[PDB]
Amino acid sequence: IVGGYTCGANTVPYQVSLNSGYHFCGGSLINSQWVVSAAHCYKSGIQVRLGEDNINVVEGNEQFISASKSIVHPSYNSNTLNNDIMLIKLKSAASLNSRVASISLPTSCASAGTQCLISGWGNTKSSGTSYPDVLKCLKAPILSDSSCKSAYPGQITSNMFCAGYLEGGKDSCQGDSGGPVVCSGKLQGIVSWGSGCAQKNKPGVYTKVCNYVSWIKQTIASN
Ligand SMILES: N=C(N)c1ccc(/C=N/OCC(=O)O)cc1
Ligand SMILES: [Ca+2]
Repeated sequence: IVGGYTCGANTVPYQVSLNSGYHFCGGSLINSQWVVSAAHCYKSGIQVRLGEDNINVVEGNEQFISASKSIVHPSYNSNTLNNDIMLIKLKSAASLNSRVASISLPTSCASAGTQCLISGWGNTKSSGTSYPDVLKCLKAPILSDSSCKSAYPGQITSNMFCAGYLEGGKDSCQGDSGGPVVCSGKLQGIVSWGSGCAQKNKPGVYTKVCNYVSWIKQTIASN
């Protein structure tokens, strides 16, 4: 997260870190045994880390649970990043409490102008590299589809939306991939892509979760 703020320990209780020996992506806990992340985050050997603040220090509220299975969206295209969504099942159910909590799926899509909270342990610089150890937060509005399409001609599908600031300086970034965009207590987006980070006229692009609610529910119900 570039140009954001320190969230505060366990203030984003649905935020997970995906760990394969090191943090490589964020995700969102949607019930006691399932996480939503980005398909581009796919790999084998995932351990889901819940209740994290400092990802380099055991602080006392963590739950570390290995994934039993990952399910990449059947229509995910890694070239275009269309359908950039994946579900990860935990080998055992997380213990839910105020610091480890699921986030609701949307009942309807959110509109341009809606303020959302985007979070992750990704790069905090728009040029060069600095990875924070504690969770970073950004409040950002959803942008109009017209401004999103104008920023990225030929690249925005119906399964994507832009959020952030066309002036630049405030954005998600590498390492935030797969993490949440939450608006009015609903998971509306997944950190997916963007040209660099926090660049002028290159806002963040997010997977449009409201399009996937049926797939998520039916997948969970049978797996
Ligand atoms: N909002 C952005 N500008 C943005 C967000 C996410 C990315 C993801 N890159 O993938 C590499 C990784 O995280 O492992 C790029 C740009
Ligand atoms: Ca920790």
